[PDB]
Amino acid sequence: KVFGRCELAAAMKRHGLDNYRGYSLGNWVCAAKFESNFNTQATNRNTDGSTDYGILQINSRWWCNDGRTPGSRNLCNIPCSALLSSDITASVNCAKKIVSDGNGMNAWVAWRNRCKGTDVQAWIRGCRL
Repeated sequence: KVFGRCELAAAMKRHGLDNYRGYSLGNWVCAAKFESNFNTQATNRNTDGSTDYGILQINSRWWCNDGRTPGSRNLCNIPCSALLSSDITASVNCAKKIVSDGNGMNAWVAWRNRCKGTDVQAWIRGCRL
């Protein structure tokens, strides 16, 4: 799914990420754009041997089973391609879980240093929710 500005976040709010663990929805609409720039299918090789899957670029290294990974943990107990599905609840529902181990949103590199330190509201301005 080619996700537009308006389209991704209207769902991330109906995906139950709005102010989840306090992180405002704009963190979710920015980090989605810096990990995958709203691409639901983009999957990238990690150098250590795992792969990044899902529009939230969720790393198969321990989160999911992609079947090409010795030393993978699947805490999210889903096959890695689910994260690729046109439905955001595949990605968003283990996104909560990643924040659900209490290590913040510092899990992601793109929010980590490219999405922090900014106006949060600026992704969600002029789009109705």
